[PDB]
Amino acid sequence: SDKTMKDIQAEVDRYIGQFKEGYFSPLAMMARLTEELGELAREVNHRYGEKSMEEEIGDVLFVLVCLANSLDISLEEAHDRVMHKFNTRKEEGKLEH
Amino acid sequence: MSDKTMKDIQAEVDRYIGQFKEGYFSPLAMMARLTEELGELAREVNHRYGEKPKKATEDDKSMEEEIGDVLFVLVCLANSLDISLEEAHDRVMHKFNT
Amino acid sequence: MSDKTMKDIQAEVDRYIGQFKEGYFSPLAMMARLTEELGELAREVNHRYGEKPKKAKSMEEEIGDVLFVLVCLANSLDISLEEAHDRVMHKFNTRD
Amino acid sequence: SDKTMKDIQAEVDRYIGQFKEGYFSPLAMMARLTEELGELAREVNHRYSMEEEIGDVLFVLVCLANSLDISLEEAHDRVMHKFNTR
Ligand code: NA
Ligand code: NA
Ligand code: NA
Ligand code: NA
Repeated sequence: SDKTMKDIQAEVDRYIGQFKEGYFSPLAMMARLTEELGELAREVNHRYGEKSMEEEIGDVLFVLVCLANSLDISLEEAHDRVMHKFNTRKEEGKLEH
Repeated sequence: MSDKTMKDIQAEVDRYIGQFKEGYFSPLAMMARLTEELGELAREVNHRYGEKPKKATEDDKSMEEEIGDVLFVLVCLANSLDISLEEAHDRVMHKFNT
Repeated sequence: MSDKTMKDIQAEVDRYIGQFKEGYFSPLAMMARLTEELGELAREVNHRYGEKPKKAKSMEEEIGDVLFVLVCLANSLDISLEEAHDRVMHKFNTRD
Repeated sequence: SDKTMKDIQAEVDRYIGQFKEGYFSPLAMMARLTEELGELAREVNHRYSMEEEIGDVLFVLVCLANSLDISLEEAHDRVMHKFNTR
């Protein structure tokens, strides 16, 4: 009933893989993150500094999953890591938006 | 038998934050918190696949911890606003390959 | 001889701000505003020099938006951007 | 001796000019900013040298401009003009 983190990754990989262009390179992917993080940063100041929030959040989560798959990293396993610690043209852009 | 669900990850975080009297951060504080960990993630990739000098240290789990931190903070910002990441995910996967 | 100094760019801005008379933004609100323009700049860079074209803007302007907000924060916190600079340039050159 | 924006840019150009690598390509430069933005963000959270963490973001920002022949002065004027005109 509730998606396994590993599946959200799979889903996002199905999508990107359909363009037969692979994922954005790490540095490009970073720009993507800063980008969406800037749009999310706008809405948060909009609503708390004077279903948009949900979408501006998903947008970052998307990029974050992309970057994860792009480096063959399990977002789940990465989450466990962090938790453990606390307890102790060349542009194929036709591919995303 | 079974792996971790996105809902459980959000819940896990909330049970963790819930044992602190302070609780969650405000949206604007949480935001600065997020761009902080992003910068570290950025610093790392610039070293591993970027143009800063290649580390001496052999391949580790640095990239995962640096990504796990952004994911953490993002989850924190999501719980604090009663937002379901699983559901937010379906959004993009809808407006995209509609 | 008439090139705009740094000390007066902050000055020209402080003057523009003292019009609205509602003060500069709070450091955290200001920070949010900064990352907003930065990712806006990121959007262009990824378009003109990256691998992701933009939808729906001069490169020069996007940098200016960031320089503006950067200055605003610097001013609100009574900071000399010029001094800040030389401090930085000193770390790079001093102590070998 | 009081510094003009161009001068500052030039001074920075001379530093980067000392080494072979030169300026980082735009996407690498973009990540430098994001890196120094995180650190500045940390201080502003922790408090609300601020002069140091702000100087860093200003340094990288200048580098990017130098590597793309952008005059920060002209940039600052276009952005100022926008605020004025309407
Ligand atoms: Na967005
Ligand atoms: Na990090
Ligand atoms: Na901008
Ligand atoms: Na910094």
